[PDB]
Amino acid sequence: KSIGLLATSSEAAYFAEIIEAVEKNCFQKGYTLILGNAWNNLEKQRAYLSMMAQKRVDGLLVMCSEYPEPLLAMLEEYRHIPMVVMDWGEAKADFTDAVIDNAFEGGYMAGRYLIERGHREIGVIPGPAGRLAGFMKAMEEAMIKVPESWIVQGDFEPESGYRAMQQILSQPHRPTAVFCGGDIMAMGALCAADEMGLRVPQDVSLIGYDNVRNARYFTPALTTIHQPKDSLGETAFNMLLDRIVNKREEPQSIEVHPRLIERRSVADGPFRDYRR
Amino acid sequence: KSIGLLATSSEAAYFAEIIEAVEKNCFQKGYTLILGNAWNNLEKQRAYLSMMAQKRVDGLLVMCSEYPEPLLAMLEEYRHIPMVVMDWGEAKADFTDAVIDNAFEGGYMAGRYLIERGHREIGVIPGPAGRLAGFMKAMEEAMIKVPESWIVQGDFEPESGYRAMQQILSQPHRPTAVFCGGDIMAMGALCAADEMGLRVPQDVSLIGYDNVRNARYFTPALTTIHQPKDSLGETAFNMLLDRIVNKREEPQSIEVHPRLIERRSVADGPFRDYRR
Ligand SMILES: [Mg+2]
Ligand SMILES: [Mg+2]
Repeated sequence: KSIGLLATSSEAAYFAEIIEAVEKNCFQKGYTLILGNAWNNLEKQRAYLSMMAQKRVDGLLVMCSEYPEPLLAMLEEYRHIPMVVMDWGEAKADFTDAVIDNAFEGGYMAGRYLIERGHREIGVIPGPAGRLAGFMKAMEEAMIKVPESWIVQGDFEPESGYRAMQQILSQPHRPTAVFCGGDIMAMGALCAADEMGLRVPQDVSLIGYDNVRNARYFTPALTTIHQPKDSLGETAFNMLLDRIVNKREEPQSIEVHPRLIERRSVADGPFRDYRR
Repeated sequence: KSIGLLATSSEAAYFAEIIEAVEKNCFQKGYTLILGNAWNNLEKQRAYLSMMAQKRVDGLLVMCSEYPEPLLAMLEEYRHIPMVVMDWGEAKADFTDAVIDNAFEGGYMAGRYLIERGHREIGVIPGPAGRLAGFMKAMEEAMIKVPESWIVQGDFEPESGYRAMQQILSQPHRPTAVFCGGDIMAMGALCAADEMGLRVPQDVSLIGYDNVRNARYFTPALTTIHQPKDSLGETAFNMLLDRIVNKREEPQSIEVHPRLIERRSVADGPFRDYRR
């Protein structure tokens, strides 16, 4: 009773929560976990692949940022060992299980809550895209220009959000609201504002994305887009099961929908002049 | 290379930060990790053991909170497999490696710092230790008495720190500083002080324990005790890599020392008056 788990990075703030879910379920079902953590290397990922085969694991489970031809090749050579390939976005007619998170709808929702709160001068601390694409469509649809000097890439880690917010806030003209593409990154943004002497949400409104466990325990309690992370691994982990037992060779798609969690990091903006 | 890890719980406060350092070191070398959480069932651990032997892991890391004779005996059968069996707890004359975290010392440094900064009416949010004990000695030694109404425990998680902080802060009379035995928990206390209109540390000073990865980016930047978890993880790993090749049958002692990290959550107390 063991299961392989070939990841792209346990420590990749994005994925991470998913793993914990795959994990806690295994222990919960007293299985053994055989953790492989690649990082995009045909051989390393290969290595990890054969080893789980030799340790005769009762199920596989892949989580990959990409799925290039080579990887895809290997993956087939090991079809005898039952699995679940979590493939985000691009539903390519292969044999991978499609994960549809509705990030595009996620970012949409965020950018829209801000327009509705009356903000028109907006900042964005983008991660390393669908979300973002979502946010620009509402900005576009509302005719809000976004100065390029108010768009600063983060990396999912607090120091990046800390450096990003300070860059944005530290300009003659600044926005009244900032869209943060990651709750963790948003924790580093709340800090910088505070250290600069800015009252959040009073001087700057902030909305993040994820709804990480601690997000409600931020100061202030963080308004964000709840992205079901630890629902995905439990499902993926169940698709693995049925697959090994019931012999479910026919694939499945895991799709979720985003939801806005209203809390306390967002205030009314100056454009409450237009409507009530 | 495959490495096996037997632990009571991967998700337990103390271990959590230790297991991730291990994991991080594994993937760095390219090793695979075989994870198992046994929880205290002689039988279940006795099952993970046989299987790991069966999967031919190159080495074993054992960390268990308690090692009853019977666990120790079964481990003795598997001594052909290189292992590091971490033992917190009173050093015994057996093959276990000793782990010495100097918690009582961290607790004391914490108390003392508070007392030095001028506070005398202190509150406490203990975890479900020896740190608490070392904390109380710095108290007892400065004649300070800490009332029961100002002691409320948590369980490592944020809501627990929130609820206890609210409880202590809602007292007709309140401490001027609080000792939180765990940063995560402190994350919650910090949010609680805020939602009650109290400013940290203008109105209340706060000190945590651990110095978790994000602490510096808490709001405000947290004053806490750095308790080394990553170093321990690193240390055990390397000891295991050593035994794998330099097959060493000599128990080792791992000692770490806590260190105070002065950030921005603690201010001068009323009784502060010894210098600048
Ligand atoms: Mg983990
Ligand atoms: Mg509506």
